[PDB]
Amino acid sequence: SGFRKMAFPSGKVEGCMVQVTCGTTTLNGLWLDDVVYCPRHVICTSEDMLNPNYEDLLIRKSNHNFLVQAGNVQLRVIGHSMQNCVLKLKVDTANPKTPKYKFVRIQPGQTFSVLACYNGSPSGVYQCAMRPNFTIKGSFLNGSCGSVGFNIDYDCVSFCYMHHMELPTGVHAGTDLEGNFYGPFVDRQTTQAAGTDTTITVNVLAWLYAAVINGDRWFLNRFTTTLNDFNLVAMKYNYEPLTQDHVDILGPLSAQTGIAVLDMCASLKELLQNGMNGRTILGSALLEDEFTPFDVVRQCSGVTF
Amino acid sequence: SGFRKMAFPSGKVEGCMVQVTCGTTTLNGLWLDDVVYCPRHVICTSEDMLNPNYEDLLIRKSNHNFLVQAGNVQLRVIGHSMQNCVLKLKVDTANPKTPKYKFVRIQPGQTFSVLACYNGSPSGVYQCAMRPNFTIKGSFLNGSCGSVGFNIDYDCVSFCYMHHMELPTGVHAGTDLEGNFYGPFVDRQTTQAAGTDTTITVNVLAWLYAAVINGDRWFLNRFTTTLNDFNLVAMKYNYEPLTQDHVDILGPLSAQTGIAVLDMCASLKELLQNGMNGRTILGSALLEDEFTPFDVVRQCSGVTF
Ligand SMILES: *[C@@](O)(c1nc2ccccc2s1)[C@H](C[C@@H]1CCNC1=O)NC(=O)[C@H](CC(C)C)NC(=O)c1cc2c(OC)cccc2[nH]1
Ligand SMILES: *[C@@](O)(c1nc2ccccc2s1)[C@H](C[C@@H]1CCNC1=O)NC(=O)[C@H](CC(C)C)NC(=O)c1cc2c(OC)cccc2[nH]1
Repeated sequence: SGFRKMAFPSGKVEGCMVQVTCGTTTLNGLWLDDVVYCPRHVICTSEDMLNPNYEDLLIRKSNHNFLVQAGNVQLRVIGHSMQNCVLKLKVDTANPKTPKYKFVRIQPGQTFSVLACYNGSPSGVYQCAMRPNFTIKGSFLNGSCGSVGFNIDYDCVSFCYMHHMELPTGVHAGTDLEGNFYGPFVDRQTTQAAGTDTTITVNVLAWLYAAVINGDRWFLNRFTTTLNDFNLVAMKYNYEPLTQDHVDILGPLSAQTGIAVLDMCASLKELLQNGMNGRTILGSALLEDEFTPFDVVRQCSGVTF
Repeated sequence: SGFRKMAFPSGKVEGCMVQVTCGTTTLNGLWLDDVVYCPRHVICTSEDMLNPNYEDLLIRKSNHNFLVQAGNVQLRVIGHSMQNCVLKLKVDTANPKTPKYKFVRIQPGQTFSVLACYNGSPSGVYQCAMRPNFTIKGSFLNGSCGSVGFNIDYDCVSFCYMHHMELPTGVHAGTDLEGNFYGPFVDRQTTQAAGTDTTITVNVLAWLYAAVINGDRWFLNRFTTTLNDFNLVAMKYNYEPLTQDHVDILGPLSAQTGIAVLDMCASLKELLQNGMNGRTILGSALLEDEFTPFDVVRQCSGVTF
């Protein structure tokens, strides 16, 4: 027992990280098979950054302008192209450590692990959720671009995220591995605003189930509610509306624990209206929304890779 | 910017995890060079577990009774011995993935990463602190024994923890890699109580520095205090006494931010006496004590491995 914010083991992704240098800009890339993926603004200089013409910068580049290093070793670049906000560099050597992988685009509310890297080297790993406003609450400094987010299913790495920018509020934005941004952001050196964020209701409920499983059960109350009545309260506290699909995906946890989903919703309503009165749940004084239902089951049942 | 509970990249440790089976008991082991380390109570069955005579059980075992598997491959056991609560199995093949490593015994308040494993396979990675009462607040189920905790410094893995048991209150206890428990616990199937725990004051202060660096500054007050006056308050709120060494190690953060250590202490005092009034710091509604000063600097400055 116990309940922690747990990341996936990072080893399979660690062996894919490289450094990509153009002019004096260095960022991280992802070496899979004979292709290296990285943010396209590696091709930017300090004068190009406010409103770059990436088509114009790229046509002028040559293969030999891109310095790709995998640890101590230079890779030879034999072709290049741009896909949305990502550059693809073809190199003459397939990565021998390439895992089984796929590229996925995740939905808001879904979770993934980030391997923060600098200069093609790992710094650390942590779990994130895609916020409803399409940001992530990450930890990234200068040089972190091209760090990736991922899930693992047995032996298959699903890459979902590549890091591009920090917004004013100190939250983070990036792309999928086809180079399309999550949210309405663009890769230019300019100020952009994340929308108002909301709390991921279905994850909060999943985590209340985790709490019950772990013996934290003080917040279970004597009430039930309806989806509609709960939603009146969710709108008030900036929670995502609960949908039928959400009720549905909480079904397994509900059956495991014998606590009906709408009874847990009633317990959540009371927590929102009454606060926590200085108490804690799973060691937190806030209601946690960065565990999905899948995450709770995985952790509470000990799934491995 | 941003500040997250960050684990070390787990790749170098993932390559060392194996499965060790005796009779019907399977737990995890750590394969370094030509030795496999695992909890000694792999040699227990259900009759032996309440008060095992490990000397008698081990003298009666032979090399061939221990089944060691790395992936789908059996390793051949060519010797065995016991050191405190750890069994050491000599095998005929040195682990080709052995990283640079050492064994360290850490002090209360220090942090490390856990790679939770089942059946010799990794499940997930998370950061823990050694609590003042020598427990850890982990996430471990049946089968997790022999999972290890570690720090990384450049290319060197310092192993500090091997998992052995869960205590009544849902916290966790284990040994260093020489098989000596942290705390007064023993490896027998019996109820044992952790002492009352206390908050790791120097870590709370480090995290308040992290907050200031990341722009969270509302709690900075207009007061200073002394070590002795602060300690009067720490005793009251079950905080570890702050010592001169603690003040000392906060020096770099203090110089970076221009906020004197005792001024930060005075800010902490006010937070303890007044509470947070429903506000948050680095997205937490509690004062977080599982980041060391070292951790804050590493994360805020982008150190890599
Ligand atoms: C990433 O590491 C990159 N750095 C560079 C440097 C030169 C060329 C290309 C790149 S990509 C970097 C990651 C950031 C830094 C701090 N935390 C992070 O997560 N990303 C950027 O610096 C990014 C580059 C753009 C070309 C996309 N810009 C921003 O994150 C950014 C720019 C602004 C801004 O511009 C006027 C105003 C406010 C906020 C802001 N963030
Ligand atoms: C670990 O995976 C092991 N399992 C076995 C099974 C058979 C033989 C040896 C071992 S080691 C296991 C990890 C636990 C399970 C749940 N969460 C964990 O972290 N450790 C144990 O099960 C451990 C074995 C002892 C021989 C050291 N025992 C306990 O954790 C334990 C025993 C008691 C108890 O006994 C009467 C009362 C209360 C609490 C308790 N915990």
